Amino acid sequence: MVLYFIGLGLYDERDITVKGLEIAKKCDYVFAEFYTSLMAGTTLGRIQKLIGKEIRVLSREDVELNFENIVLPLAKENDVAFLTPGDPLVATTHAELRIRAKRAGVESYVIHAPSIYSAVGITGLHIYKFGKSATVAYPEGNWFPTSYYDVIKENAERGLHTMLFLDIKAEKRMYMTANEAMELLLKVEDMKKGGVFTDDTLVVVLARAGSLNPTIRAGYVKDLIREDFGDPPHILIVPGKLHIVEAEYLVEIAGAPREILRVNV
Amino acid sequence: MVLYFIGLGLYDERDITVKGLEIAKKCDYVFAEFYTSLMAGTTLGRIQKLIGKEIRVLSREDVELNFENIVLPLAKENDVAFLTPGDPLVATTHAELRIRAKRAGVESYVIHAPSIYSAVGITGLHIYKFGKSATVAYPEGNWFPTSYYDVIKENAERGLHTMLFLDIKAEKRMYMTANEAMELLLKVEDMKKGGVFTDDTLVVVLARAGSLNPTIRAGYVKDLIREDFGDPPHILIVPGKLHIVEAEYLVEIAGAPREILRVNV
Ligand SMILES: Nc1ncnc2c1ncn2[C@@H]1O[C@H](CSCC[C@H](N)C(=O)O)[C@@H](O)[C@H]1O
Ligand code: NA
Repeated sequence: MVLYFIGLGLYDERDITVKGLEIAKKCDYVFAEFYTSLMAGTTLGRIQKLIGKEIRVLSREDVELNFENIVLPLAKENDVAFLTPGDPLVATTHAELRIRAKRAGVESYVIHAPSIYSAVGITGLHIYKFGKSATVAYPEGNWFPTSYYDVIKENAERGLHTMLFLDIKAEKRMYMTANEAMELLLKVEDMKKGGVFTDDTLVVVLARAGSLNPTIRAGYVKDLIREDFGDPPHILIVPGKLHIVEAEYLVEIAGAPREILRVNV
Repeated sequence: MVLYFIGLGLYDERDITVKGLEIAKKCDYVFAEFYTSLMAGTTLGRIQKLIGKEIRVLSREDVELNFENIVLPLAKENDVAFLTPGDPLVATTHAELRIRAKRAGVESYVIHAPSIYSAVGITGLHIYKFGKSATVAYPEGNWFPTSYYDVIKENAERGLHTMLFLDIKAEKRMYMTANEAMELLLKVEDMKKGGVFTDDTLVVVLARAGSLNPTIRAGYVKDLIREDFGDPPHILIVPGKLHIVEAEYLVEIAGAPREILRVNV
């Protein structure tokens, strides 16, 4: 009679919370999805060993189209868990799943875990200064989407930071690197010419948040566009004007050039 | 000879991640602060029991003025942990403490935990749609903070949601309720008269996120301003333009007036 939405956290199998783990262990059935994102520092087998439960993986279709036929029926007479990377209900379409549960007469509870939305705080950028967020998608065929560029423009104009999710092909295990994101934005800039993203724009790259050894790099596009930030996934952030304390952190912790202490403050 | 910034999470001692617990258990010294937020479902005793260590609680003054004299010295010959509610770097100035650690020649690591910043996902409002955030601070003497009003205005003009962290006076054991925040906002509206926050404004209240039964309520200020949302902590949210599915969730899960289902595109 109960469905638990449990977050797996940021990077590896130890990023789930104590509460999430213990609840998952008490559930009769455990489902999970890895299409919104993947857990780069672990594997399905490792997650299964930790929880001590067989984990049934669901595709995007399984969830978006058949959540009520796959998961909810079992939640009617059993305790069921639905695992997702990060914090549950962060992914745009997930909240609606709770409405589906309600409609099926199924109780649902949310067990939180770390999300990249809050983990980006490790970049030293103040959380309150983040504006609307967006996702950088690849142009394809006769389609060249550029809304993420406008998001950066509107946030920066108001002195706000912009966190950018990069394209991911979960099934194909293909990720867009920060380097690729930068090249794309420069391309959009050449077309838009709004002076939003150029070789002189200061950016921050965050890779493997959650790991004990994440990669946090800050610098101008001209110098970072060909740098190696390691394995994906990568998060690209275009900061708005910096508070001196944010700049100092980027210099001391993210290897930013001293230059930002005068140029971007 | 290392320092760990470990978040304890949203509500109780089990909101810590497995990673954080296992690391906290093996630290020689454990410090913590409980002035940046409130963990309404646990006690220092329960936290110490879980980690199996005596915890030295520090005041805002101990940290802000003496972190380098109290904590860092021990981090040179021992493994030390600094625990905080929620995520250690979210809506705190703790990130700067990493600079102090570095300058003191002490390596530091950050272990994230669920944060209220991402926990807002449980309100059904798309997290990417949140704009600049703000804090509603208690007026003091002749000083009456009002900047948070302009933040709501700026975001609303852009159709973005506004998350409002609420004030806290740990030493006085005072935690601002959503009701108090609404009263303060109405007073600011009277002064500025920008039509930003009135009795007809739709707001969402999230209380005690992290608990199994948090209070999630949506409605007009006139109807919620005197409603009991249970014990603190609380956060107040002023949504911007709603997507149909956001309104549906607010009605089905947050008990919002069915009339908001009819969005004015
Ligand atoms: N469980 C919870 N439920 C509702 N609001 C919460 C909350 N935890 C924190 N807050 C809100 O955030 C304020 C503290 S700001 C510090 C936030 C913390 N670092 C984190 O990561 O969550 C509180 O005064 C309150 O308004
Ligand atoms: Na945000």
